[PDB]
Amino acid sequence: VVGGTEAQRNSWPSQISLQYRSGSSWAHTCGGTLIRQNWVMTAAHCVDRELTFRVVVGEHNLNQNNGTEQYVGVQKIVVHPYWNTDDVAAGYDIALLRLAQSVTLNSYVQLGVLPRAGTILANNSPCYITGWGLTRTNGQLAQTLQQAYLPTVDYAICSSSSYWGSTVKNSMVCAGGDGVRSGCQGDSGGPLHCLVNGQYAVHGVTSFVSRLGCNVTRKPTVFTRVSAYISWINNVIASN
Ligand SMILES: CC(C)c1ccc(NC(=O)[C@@H]2CCCN2C(=O)[C@H](CCCC[NH3+])NC(=O)C(F)(F)F)cc1
Ligand SMILES: [Ca+2]
Repeated sequence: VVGGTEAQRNSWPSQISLQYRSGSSWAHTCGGTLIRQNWVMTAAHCVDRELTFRVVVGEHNLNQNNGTEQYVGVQKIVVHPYWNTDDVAAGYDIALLRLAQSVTLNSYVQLGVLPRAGTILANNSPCYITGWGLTRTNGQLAQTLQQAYLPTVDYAICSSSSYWGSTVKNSMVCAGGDGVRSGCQGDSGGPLHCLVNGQYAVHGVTSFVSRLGCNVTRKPTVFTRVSAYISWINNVIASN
């Protein structure tokens, strides 16, 4: 997250860190959202490489013991049937990970609230992006979970020429674009939390930024619109 601030430990309890095994250690690659005790939602581009993955829930500082972490293996990956690695701009950047065990819920580990199917946010709706990604374009990962206020930019403005044009589809949410705050590499797969009827719900899965940089004026961070995939999510949970 570029232009963020450090989050409190208990503010975003559905946030997970998706890590892969690197030698004898584990490295953070992507965010995700816990949606059932044994299911995580993330971006399909995060699991394109056939690596050994684990999920950490109750995480706050990547590099030091918080006393709240639970570490569980990924047992099954289900990416959307229409995902194409060679075209993230086509959409369908979403995958569901079945965990090897059920995690225990407590004040650090809670399920993410999903929107109702078809829900579209009005322009400039208040949302927060959270993650441990790069704090600058071509920078380094955050040690502690970061958050930034990222108001939505509706489809009509975001698909205009001055912004993303044709690259953004209606199956996506755009948020930010002020040149200061944005998602950045390592935030992918994580939540865009938006306040709807007094409740924060996860309306976006972070998908991409400009190849020119993370915080680029009129290139908002783009998210998979979760409310476009509610039937698919439920059909995968109910059969696996
Ligand atoms: C035009 C469309 C196909 C397109 C639009 C933007 C990009 N973005 C990029 O190439 C930038 C710089 C490196 C990582 N990156 C990205 O945007 C990658 C996901 C893209 C996967 C591409 N196969 N995601 C992120 O960095 C983020 F911010 F979500 F955490 C790539 C392609
Ligand atoms: Ca830790």
